[PDB]
Amino acid sequence: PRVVAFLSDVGTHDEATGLCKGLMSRICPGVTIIDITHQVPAFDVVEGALMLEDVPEFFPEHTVICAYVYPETGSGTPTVAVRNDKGQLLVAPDNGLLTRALDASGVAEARLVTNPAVMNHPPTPTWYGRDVVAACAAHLAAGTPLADVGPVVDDPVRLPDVPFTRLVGRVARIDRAFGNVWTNIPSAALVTLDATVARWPWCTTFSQVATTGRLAYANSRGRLSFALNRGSLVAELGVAPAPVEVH
Amino acid sequence: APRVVAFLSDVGTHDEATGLCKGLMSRICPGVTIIDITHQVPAFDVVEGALMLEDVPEFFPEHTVICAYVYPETGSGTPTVAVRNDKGQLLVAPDNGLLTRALDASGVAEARLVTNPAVMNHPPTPTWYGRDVVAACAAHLAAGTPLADVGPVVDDPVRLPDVPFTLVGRVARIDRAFGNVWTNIPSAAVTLDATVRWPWCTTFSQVATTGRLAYANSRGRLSFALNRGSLVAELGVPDAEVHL
Amino acid sequence: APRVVAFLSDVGTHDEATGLCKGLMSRICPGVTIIDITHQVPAFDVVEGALMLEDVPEFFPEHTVICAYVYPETGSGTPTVAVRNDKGQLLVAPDNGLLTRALDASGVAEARLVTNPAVMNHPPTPTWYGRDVVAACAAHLAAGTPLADVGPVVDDPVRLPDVPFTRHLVGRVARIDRAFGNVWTNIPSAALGVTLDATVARWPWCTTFSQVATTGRLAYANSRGRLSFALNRGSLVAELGVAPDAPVEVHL
Amino acid sequence: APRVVAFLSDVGTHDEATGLCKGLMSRICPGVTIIDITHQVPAFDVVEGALMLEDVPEFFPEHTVICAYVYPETGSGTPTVAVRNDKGQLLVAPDNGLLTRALDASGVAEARLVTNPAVMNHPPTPTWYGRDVVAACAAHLAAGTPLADVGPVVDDPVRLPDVPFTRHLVGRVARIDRAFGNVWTNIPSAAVTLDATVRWPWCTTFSQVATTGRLAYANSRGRLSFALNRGSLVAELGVAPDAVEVHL
Amino acid sequence: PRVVAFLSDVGTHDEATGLCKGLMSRICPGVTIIDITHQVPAFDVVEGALMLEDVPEFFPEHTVICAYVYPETGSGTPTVAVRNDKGQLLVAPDNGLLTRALDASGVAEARLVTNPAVMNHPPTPTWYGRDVVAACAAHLAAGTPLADVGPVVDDPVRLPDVPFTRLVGRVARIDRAFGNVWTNIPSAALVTLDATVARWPWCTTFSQVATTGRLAYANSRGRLSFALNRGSLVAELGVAPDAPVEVH
Amino acid sequence: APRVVAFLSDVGTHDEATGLCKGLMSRICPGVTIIDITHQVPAFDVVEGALMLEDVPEFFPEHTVICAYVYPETGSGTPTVAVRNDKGQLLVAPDNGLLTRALDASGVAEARLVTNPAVMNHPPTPTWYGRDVVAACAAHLAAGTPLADVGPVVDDPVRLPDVPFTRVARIDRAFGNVWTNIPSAALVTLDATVARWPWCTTFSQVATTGRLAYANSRGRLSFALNRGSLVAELGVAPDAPVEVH
Ligand SMILES: Nc1ccnc2c1ncn2[C@@H]1O[C@H](CO)[C@@H](O)[C@H]1O
Ligand SMILES: Nc1ccnc2c1ncn2[C@@H]1O[C@H](CO)[C@@H](O)[C@H]1O
Ligand SMILES: Nc1ccnc2c1ncn2[C@@H]1O[C@H](CO)[C@@H](O)[C@H]1O
Ligand SMILES: Nc1ccnc2c1ncn2[C@@H]1O[C@H](CO)[C@@H](O)[C@H]1O
Ligand SMILES: Nc1ccnc2c1ncn2[C@@H]1O[C@H](CO)[C@@H](O)[C@H]1O
Ligand SMILES: Nc1ccnc2c1ncn2[C@@H]1O[C@H](CO)[C@@H](O)[C@H]1O
Repeated sequence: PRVVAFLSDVGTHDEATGLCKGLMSRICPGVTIIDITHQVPAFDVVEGALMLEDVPEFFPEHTVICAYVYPETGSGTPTVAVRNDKGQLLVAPDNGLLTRALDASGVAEARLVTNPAVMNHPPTPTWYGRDVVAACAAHLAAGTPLADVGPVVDDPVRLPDVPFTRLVGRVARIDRAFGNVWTNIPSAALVTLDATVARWPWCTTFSQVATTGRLAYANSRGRLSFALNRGSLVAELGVAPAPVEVH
Repeated sequence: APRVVAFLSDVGTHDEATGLCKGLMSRICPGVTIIDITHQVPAFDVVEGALMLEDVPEFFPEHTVICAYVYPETGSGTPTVAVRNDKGQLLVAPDNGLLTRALDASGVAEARLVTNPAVMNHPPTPTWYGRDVVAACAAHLAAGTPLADVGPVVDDPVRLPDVPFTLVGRVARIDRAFGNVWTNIPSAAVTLDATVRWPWCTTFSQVATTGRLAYANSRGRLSFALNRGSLVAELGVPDAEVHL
Repeated sequence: APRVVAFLSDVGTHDEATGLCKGLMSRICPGVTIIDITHQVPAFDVVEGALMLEDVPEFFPEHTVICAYVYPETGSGTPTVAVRNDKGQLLVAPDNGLLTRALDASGVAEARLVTNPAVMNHPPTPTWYGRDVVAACAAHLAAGTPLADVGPVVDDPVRLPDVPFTRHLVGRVARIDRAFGNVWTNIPSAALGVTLDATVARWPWCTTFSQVATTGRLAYANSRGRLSFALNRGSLVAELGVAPDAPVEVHL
Repeated sequence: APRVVAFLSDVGTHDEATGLCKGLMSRICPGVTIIDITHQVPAFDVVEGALMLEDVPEFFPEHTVICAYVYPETGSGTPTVAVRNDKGQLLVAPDNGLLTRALDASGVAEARLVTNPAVMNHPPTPTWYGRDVVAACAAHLAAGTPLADVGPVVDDPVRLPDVPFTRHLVGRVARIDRAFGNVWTNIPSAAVTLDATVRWPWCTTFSQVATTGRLAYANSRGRLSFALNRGSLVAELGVAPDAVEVHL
Repeated sequence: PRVVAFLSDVGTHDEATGLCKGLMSRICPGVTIIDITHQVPAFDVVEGALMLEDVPEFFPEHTVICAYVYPETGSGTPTVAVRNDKGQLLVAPDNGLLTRALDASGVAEARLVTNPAVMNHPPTPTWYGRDVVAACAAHLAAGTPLADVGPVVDDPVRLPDVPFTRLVGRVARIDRAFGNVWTNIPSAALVTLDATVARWPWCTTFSQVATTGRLAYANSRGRLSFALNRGSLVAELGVAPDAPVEVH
Repeated sequence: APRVVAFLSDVGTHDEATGLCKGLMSRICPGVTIIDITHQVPAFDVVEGALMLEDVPEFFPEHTVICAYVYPETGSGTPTVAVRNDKGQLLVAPDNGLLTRALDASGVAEARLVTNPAVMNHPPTPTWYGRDVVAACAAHLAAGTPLADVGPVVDDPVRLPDVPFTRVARIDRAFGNVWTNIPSAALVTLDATVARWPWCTTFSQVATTGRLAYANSRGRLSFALNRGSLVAELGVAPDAPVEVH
């Protein structure tokens, strides 16, 4: 069975995610479920799409990426299942949540989830995430052919992007464990930096500047980022996922 | 072959404790699968955990042990109980009623008190029976230890009381991720005149953004919500009538 | 076959990062079991993580890799160390002392520095060695890569210092039970020897919480054997406003 | 000379209690006229009494004391307040907001707390301040005791909150005419047929529609109301107070 | 000032009757208002007419009888004011409510109430009872000449009667405090009675028969009545007003 | 000059009868003030009315006539009695004991039987002596007719019996409060059968819906629920047993 990677905005504070996992193990006995996160802010599709970008790279090809942020649950908004160029399967509401992950790994095939046999038979309109997305992810992980899921659709719904302009960018995400600030400006779109978020030393890593000192760097994904060594730059500057311009 | 262990407690995820319980389980039952239901039950809150455990029997396989401990009585006269339900799933929890709703949903086919040291973690620490009795017994059962080896038959596990609806009810739980409000009134008991006009909806998106709505939640109980908003935040509303 | 990987970090659960580490581990070691110890270690806090890792060797099987990273030194001269203990468990962590208490509890039978690129994630990102060195090495070891292939022998992993308790008994609040508000000290209960006169009042010495009235104060030996103070069904930290490293005196 | 005393409470008419209050008043103020407004306020229901007291200032002379007590706080820290309004009428009630609507209609020219024992019934029984403070003070004021002798100035009497109507028009059934079954809302009529949730013909009076027929109108106070001609709309629709949307 | 005797179907459960009394005291300071009753069943003109029959006899000549049961309020149905042979004044809607009272005391003069000066200047169509009937009763009690009220009308509107026939009649009213049954058959139209409502002992008063025993008598008004001694005959027999009664 | 007439009966307010009595009184005594005590006494219930009349003498002026009639004996050998008490108030009622508690509280200074037709309503209807004897006599006395003109001296008005407490009288029907015949001075918490009852100054010293024990306005031990009906909760009716442990 495929490994199921699991993301949602439902949380860990009660039984709901656990019930989804139990349903998956019911459908696919012996399945491995790795949580990516369930702390996506409520209704926040863009945040989840950002969190899912690298998931295809760092998971095996024998994977189902199960993700649901679904304020459209129980409406005309269907669930989409996708095979990418890596050969991984992806299941999510067709509201664009898979946008960045699909840009990174490609769309080799995409169908709408309409076959009741891959659903949890009484799909509750308020919890399609469990009864359609999770159940379909488990059925696919068990080896159900993607073609059985429903009709081909040309392209999954896609989120829009306001890229950086040559430089002017934006704070895309904040490292909430540490206070580090990430931008959408790729570092290759270039030692010190004059930037508005002041002179920022360009560093390999955090510890090349004194403790509490400011620093600029390329994060794990390759995008320009700002930080304080052993400190929270967000806390100091009060910045929220804002501006950014490299002079 | 080993059962899947479903794991609930009020101990948390902020340090090693739950991880140590899981390591102990894997020591007792190598190759065991442990699915967390949640460990964010508010401290000492048995009723909250019982509410969270109600649907767990339905949505887990029959080859399951439900390991749950909310145990302010740990290291006292209050024993640990192990149960086989009508689905054939095993359940392990302190005999303080925490299994009440789960047992109402799935039945009591057999129940024994956990007294045999061979299913315990030999130096059971009085302050952490949850690990040394409940978790160790759940792992031994998952490994295939017969329930009869666990200790003496007891007629009924201790049960929590309920104040049902009369329509008058209470807010049973709040969806803490979203702010949705759940009641104990079954929907089987269009608009609603209610004290907490609410449009009766299939789902959240049948009303404008920030709009109020009434519906039947996943479990079938009347619930109130704001579309893409927190009704709890708006109304400041658990334990807090539908006019006909 | 594969070892169980026990996983600790200060990176969190609020986004994809820990999940990406787990996916990398499953890529390196298919069919691996990953048990989270915790990922809520306060940022940069090596001492807190070392305290959290002390009992991990005892309560995990011998066929285990303990993968832990709290790494404000990531991408610097500070290497990653891999250790075999007397229980035969493997441990992988930055060589900044994070493994100190775990190693005191289970011993150092062998320790090497992680320098071989074949056990790393080939483009190791300097800001995330925790993923690209620590996690990848933990997965390769769990898959059965010999520890000797990891790099050069080093005599002793870097060790954290300790300020133990003294007899006048004066120690400190080591940790606080953040779920419950219970207060833990570094004073072993066996140093004591029913009620306690202590500065943190008279504290009844109890087997467990429920031997005192609800909201009542109590003293006891916690799961690890160290003197602890609590309120029955209450938060002693909340009542007394105590935070970790605060002084504690046991009057004799 | 003496003021007319208008008398409201939730104590009832089924036994001697209201009569004993009236006797006490006549003891304090011989020759006083006591007109009952009502004593059938539902028990502990301050909001209902405040609604019932709104028009009382308009339809009584200026030489009046409005004596009202709904007092689940009797014998506690909750004092009794005495008020002079812009009409020059006096008002006596527990300072729990019961005078809210009456005061909004007639104004607060002066307000003091009743603390002087000389205007009280000397052994004030904690369970019946309504008699021993409110009624006795109303009688002493009706006899001509200066309001300033009653106790200390207080800036504003305690006031009940209101959830008014909103233009989307959504309001509530404020009161029901319990003699007839007519339904009153908080929507002023100043805010022909009506599309409403509770088609309603808009009428001058009840008899412009067939017997048992539905009708919408502006009641005596000017607020939108619904009724059945020679019938109980409450009985037909099962509507209770605090339950109205007017579609425009 | 005249004594005002006050009857309506509005009730005592809220402020309405009290507001009418306050209006009367505004118009006529120092006026005495005696309630006859305000528990007339809603819209029930016949019941009120029955209740008003003896009112002229048992009140002084210096009286205004103010009565309103007014489902026709705010319509073409005016208010009538009457002087009877006793010299008492009467004010009521011209829908027949004064029928029995007028049969007992006579019509010496009757006018329609049309002069705005005896009305409450903004007469609310839904509450003429207050703004016309009560205000006119108060103005008359203050000494306003009846001729100022409006135009002479020959006869007030009168209710019809289905009298008893030689003997057969009906249950006219039930004593709702006690369960006693009253008929329209005068006792002088007749020791024991064979009657359908059984042999009924003919008694001076209730206590001439055993407790719970049946009895026949002439009530205070002189009409044949049936009762149970210390019991409710209505409760036993389930009889409601208008039900036939036959004396054999 | 005329006395205030305080008026109690079991006849009711649902029709004209009480109003006709008041009109008769105003005919006899012009300018008289009539204060209703109550007319909702349960039918034929003399004991209930006697309980309701106990405090009436205290809280009314001395220049008063207390007119009360609960009269299932109307038009029989049972006469009407008129009384002057030690406060100097006059009282008129059927001589069936209805004045018992009021007289115990205020005393009997003089008592006569009402037999003089000049203080009656000349055609006294046997079924309504309450109007034609009791009310008319109350009005004539209020007008200043000497009590001695009313009829013959009688030594003691008929008196109701009492079963006192030994070492539930009424229920507050507006609120559900329970009153006993045990004086509070025959005594912080109470062990009682009607549970531990907190002894309170007033209702609001206990949580909403909470039980409480106290001394009512008259000084007798009483039980209540704060903002609730204790009668409704416990289904207790008057005369039911109570014991203080
Ligand atoms: N009040 C709400 C409004 C809109 N969506 C909600 C609400 N509550 C829960 N949800 C959504 O329901 C989904 C369940 O499939 C979750 O992904 C969540 O985003
Ligand atoms: N201060 C405390 C008082 C009562 N129970 C506690 C306390 N701290 C931890 N516990 C309980 O100990 C249990 C360990 O088995 C936990 O389930 C938890 O509820
Ligand atoms: N701003 C920062 C300063 C120092 N260390 C950081 C910072 N942000 C993340 N880290 C560290 O990077 C490590 C990644 O291997 C994490 O363990 C974390 O402690
Ligand atoms: N059981 C009760 C609880 C609270 N208030 C009460 C209770 N019984 C009577 N009262 C109040 O006492 C007041 C007497 O001043 C009345 O207005 C009434 O509202
Ligand atoms: N719904 C109604 C229909 C007809 N008459 C009414 C209605 N409500 C009140 N009234 C009448 O209005 C009169 C007010 O003058 C009252 O006498 C009463 O009978
Ligand atoms: N059916 C009845 C039996 C006995 N007494 C009655 C009955 N009906 C009325 N009465 C009494 O007649 C009295 C009139 O004086 C009232 O006080 C009342 O108690």
